[PDB]
Amino acid sequence: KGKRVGYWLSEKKIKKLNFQAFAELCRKRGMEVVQLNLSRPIEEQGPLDVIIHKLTDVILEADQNDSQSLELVHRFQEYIDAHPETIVLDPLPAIRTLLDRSKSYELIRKIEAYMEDDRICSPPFMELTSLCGDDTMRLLEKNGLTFPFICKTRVAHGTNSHEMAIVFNQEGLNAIQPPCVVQNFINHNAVLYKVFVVGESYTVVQRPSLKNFSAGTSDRESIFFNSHNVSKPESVLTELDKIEGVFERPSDEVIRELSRALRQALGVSLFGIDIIINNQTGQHAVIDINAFPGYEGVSEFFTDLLNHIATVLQG
Repeated sequence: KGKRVGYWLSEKKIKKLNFQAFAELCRKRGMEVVQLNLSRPIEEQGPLDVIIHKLTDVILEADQNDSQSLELVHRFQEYIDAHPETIVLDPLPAIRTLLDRSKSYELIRKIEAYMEDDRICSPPFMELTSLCGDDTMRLLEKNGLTFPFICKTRVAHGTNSHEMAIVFNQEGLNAIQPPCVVQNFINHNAVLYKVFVVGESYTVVQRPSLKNFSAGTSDRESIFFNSHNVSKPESVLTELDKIEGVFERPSDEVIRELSRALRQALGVSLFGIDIIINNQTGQHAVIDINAFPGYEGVSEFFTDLLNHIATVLQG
């Protein structure tokens, strides 16, 4: 009781999360919950014990030299600075890394090489700004990529944030849309583990996923898909032909500690990780990472989130 929560979320995000029902829940626990108007001064709307937000679009527009958004981001960052006792779910530098796939994957790569756990090794990736003619694949190869590989948007947010294409041969290269991030497709017996993290708690949801494909080049057209759509509990795309190689459940110890290093490196708390078991190596691989996802499905979300807010206020 008497705790004030300020939030800022787009109409669309509010709707996906059923966030107003969540706000009212908080109110019944004695909290005050206010929708922050970032165009007015934030003191006037204070004091604030917690701010929960997803300011991604504003962050993107500010980088694009948008006057409005630049001002919004400044006033918000300034208020945060002036009030280090306000808990921000989640810090602005965390959003900025997670919105950009070449940054987030580089983070994962450094975290893995930090963790010194042989149980975890994610696929090679690169930022491919442009095709370099007939020799494009020699560029990918220089960077440890070959067919089949999976090009994704650099920005992990927006309309086409999860629109993707898997490419199997030279003739299929016309499917790439640069600039983009390319990442080797790793066979994993068509099972994805979606990990939804809400602070210290996490839920591992097993989901469908793309099937196994032969190594190197295949004589087959590039496949356009949406990663969110494919992996709904929800194609011939996701029907495993046969089990090959390593086919095991993921380790809760690897998932915990991955979650923890992420939260520590970034001060992030609301995010999801997509994990597969590489069927060659048996290692866990992070194939994507999403700031503040829809938590679509997900059992006990409101509880976990209320628990998380109470926990950080406890610190």
